Amino acid sequence: AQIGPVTDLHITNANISPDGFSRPAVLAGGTFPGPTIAGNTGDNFQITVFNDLTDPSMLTDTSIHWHGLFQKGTNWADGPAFVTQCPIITGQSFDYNFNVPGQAGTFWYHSHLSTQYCDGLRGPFVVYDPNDPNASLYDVDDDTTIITLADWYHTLAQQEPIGAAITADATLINGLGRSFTNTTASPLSVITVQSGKRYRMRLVSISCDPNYLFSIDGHDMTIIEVDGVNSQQLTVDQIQIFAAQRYSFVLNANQPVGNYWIRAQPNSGGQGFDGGINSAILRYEGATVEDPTTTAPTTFSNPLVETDLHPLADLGVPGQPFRGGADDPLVLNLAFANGRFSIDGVSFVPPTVPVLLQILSGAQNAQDLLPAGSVISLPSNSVIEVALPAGAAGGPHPFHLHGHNFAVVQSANNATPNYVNPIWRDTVSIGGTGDNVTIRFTTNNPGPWFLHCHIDWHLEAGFAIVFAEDIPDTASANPVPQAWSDLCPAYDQAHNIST
Ligand SMILES: *[C@@H]1O[C@H](CO)[C@@H](O[C@@H]2O[C@H](CO)[C@@H](O)[C@H](O)[C@H]2NC(C)=O)[C@H](O)[C@H]1NC(C)=O
Ligand SMILES: *[C@@H]1O[C@H](CO)[C@@H](O[C@@H]2O[C@H](CO)[C@@H](O)[C@H](O)[C@H]2NC(C)=O)[C@H](O)[C@H]1NC(C)=O
Ligand SMILES: [Cu+2]
Ligand SMILES: [Cu+2]
Ligand SMILES: [Cu+2]
Ligand SMILES: [Cu+2]
Ligand code: NA
Repeated sequence: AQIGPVTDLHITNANISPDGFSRPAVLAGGTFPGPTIAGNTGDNFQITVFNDLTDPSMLTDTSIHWHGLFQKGTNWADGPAFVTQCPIITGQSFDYNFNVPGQAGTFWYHSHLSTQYCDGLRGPFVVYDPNDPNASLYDVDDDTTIITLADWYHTLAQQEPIGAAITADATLINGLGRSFTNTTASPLSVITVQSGKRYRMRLVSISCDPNYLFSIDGHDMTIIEVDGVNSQQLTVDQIQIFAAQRYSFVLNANQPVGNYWIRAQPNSGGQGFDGGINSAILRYEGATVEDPTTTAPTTFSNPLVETDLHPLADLGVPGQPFRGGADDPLVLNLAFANGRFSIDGVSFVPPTVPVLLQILSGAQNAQDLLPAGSVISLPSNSVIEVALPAGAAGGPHPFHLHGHNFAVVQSANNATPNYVNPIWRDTVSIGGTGDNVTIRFTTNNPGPWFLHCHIDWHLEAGFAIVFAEDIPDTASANPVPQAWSDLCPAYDQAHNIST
């Protein structure tokens, strides 16, 4: 069952064995992935998060981010530790009370403390549209049509060296999959369809790092949503999905009744499908209960290319149709050396006082804010352009902006910008050497918004900056509840921190 929009959510430690290997984890709702949190567009969500964690090897504090939800007027509820709140301590709870006006689509939630979401605190978050403009394109859209793709590690996150190339031990599809080494024939996930029906498959990357080449043998996929943004229909036979991205696609159950492999090949870790790694099963009702015998093609003839995507609505692009054609045009210098990432020469290390609390306490320019050099102010009601030229080691880096979606004016592997009709999204691969992926948005959401690579190991190694959007209006726009004001005193007392 789905939970929400008003629900408790307990965060616990437990042993799990999603690939046959037992390890302890950090779980929401007792499962991996966590339960789907759902509601309708414009609903009030009140997710009261109970921190019941006791195992220090995965951290006993926590904080949860609602990925892709704008949090307008509720910056305090966004979740990134030391940007919008101090962590919740064990034995305490916290009500994330916010609204989702003007958004409908496929989202997710995850820990936003250190690399803790890798240890298991990740699940889907779906905002349905009762008047969806795509409703007539499918018959079925429910918890059974969500497909999660996850990397899974046998080593605990807090034992992963910072700045290292860290590699997973299994790909999990809907929570199940097989280990790359010492492979055992542990259970594979089954997605069941009825011959003749059309399904809205909601594909969610809950990855901490790899991108996946996702396909379904015998089937093609008609994209209708990208990171929450409705798209024109685009039919493909393969989707390369980067960490934290989401797609909805229509699956037409139009092939013979039978069993078909679902494939998710990561860019690192185990390559191929030997022993049923990187796999799940699409089963038609009435098929024999047995593994598929289907083949992938040698090459995919209609892969997703990001410039082929276009919004369903006439979203356009803000600003003027040339590089630098914005009120505030920025170019970030994105680098890596010696185990640490940097943006504009500064490696991100979380501050002691969350950025939002520094601003509410009266710090009002970005040079007054900590960490020094890690906060860039944005002016209000302005067109922002951010160029993100690639080249830093460990790519391709999927960059994500909190509080906003953005027009993808230039995509990976294509030097031509699009000032007319590019897709809007919230997490974008910045590509490869020489690329110049560029995003645009308008500043209508006061508060401090994190910008970072969504490979969680990279964020931990410093690949982040904070956009302090409309500092002067942050306090009036974002009134804070007493429980939020209580978080830093409680956290600092528990950890013997003076501030
Ligand atoms: C990416 O595009 C940005 C513009 O969006 C380029 O920025 C210019 O950089 C040159 C020096 O490299 C400066 O003289 C200009 O002031 C910048 N802004 C402009 C022209 O509008 C950046 O060079 C591009 N990077 C790559 C690798 O192609
Ligand atoms: C590279 O990106 C550009 C810009 O998004 C793509 O160019 C568009 O191509 C479409 C489809 O043919 C045309 O309708 C548009 O007029 C083009 N726009 C511009 C500004 O040129 C281009 O197709 C992409 N390249 C590849 C190989 O997909
Ligand atoms: Cu996220
Ligand atoms: Cu986010
Ligand atoms: Cu990265
Ligand atoms: Cu984030
Ligand atoms: Na425009």
